[PDB]
Formats: sequence, structure tokens, C-alpha cells
Amino acid sequence: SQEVMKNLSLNFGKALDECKKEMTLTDAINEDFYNFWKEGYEIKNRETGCAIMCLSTKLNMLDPEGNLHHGNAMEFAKKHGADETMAQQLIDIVHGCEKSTPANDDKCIWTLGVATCFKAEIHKLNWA
Repeated sequence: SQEVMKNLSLNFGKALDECKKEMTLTDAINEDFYNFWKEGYEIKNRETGCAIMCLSTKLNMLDPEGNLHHGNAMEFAKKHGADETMAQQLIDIVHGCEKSTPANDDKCIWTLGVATCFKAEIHKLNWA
């Protein structure tokens, strides 16, 4: 289902401008979020990584552990209209990159990769 998925990404990217002012993030992340659904775009602004992570915080997707509130991530999905196997898929992929995807200590870099693997799955699922 793409219909709801647009709403998820939409309502995810609400608090972005707050995070921009907070963390000094450039306008160049609008571009990533606008062109994210291209057929061979590659995401190399580390700031989009950190913007995503700030949005994830603001949408309350972090447990006390910092290992993703997969619990609340599923609420977000069903809250926006998501199917069951859908909401499970987004967690299984996300949970399935939060550690599998290597990065440095750089949590911006980290979350950038977690989004970038996950993106490709959304393409395979034809959710774009």
C-alpha cells in the first residue's frame, strides 16, 4: 500500500524545520527528502542521516535504550493507516539495519545507512 506510506513519510517530515534550527541543518536535506524516491539517487549528505534521527526522536521512536522503540514505531504505522504485515515489515527491516548496518560512532552516519538500506526494501515492495 503506497497511499498510507506517503502519509507516513509526510507526517514523519513534520518536525524537520525544528530539527534544522536546533542542529544547524542546511536546506540541502529538502532535496534528499524530495528526490528520495528516484531510480538511482544515492544519499551522501550525512545531515539527512541526522535529520532522520532527529525526526525519529521527535516522533518518539526511541526506547530508553536507544535501540529503537519498535513498539512505538508500530503504533506510528497503524496510527497512519498501515497494514499489519506492513507495520511488521517496516520494523523487521529497521530493526534489521539498526545493528547490521555498520557505521562509526557517528550516529548521523549510522541512521543515514539504516534509512538507505530500508529505502531499497520500499522500492522492492513497490511502496513508492
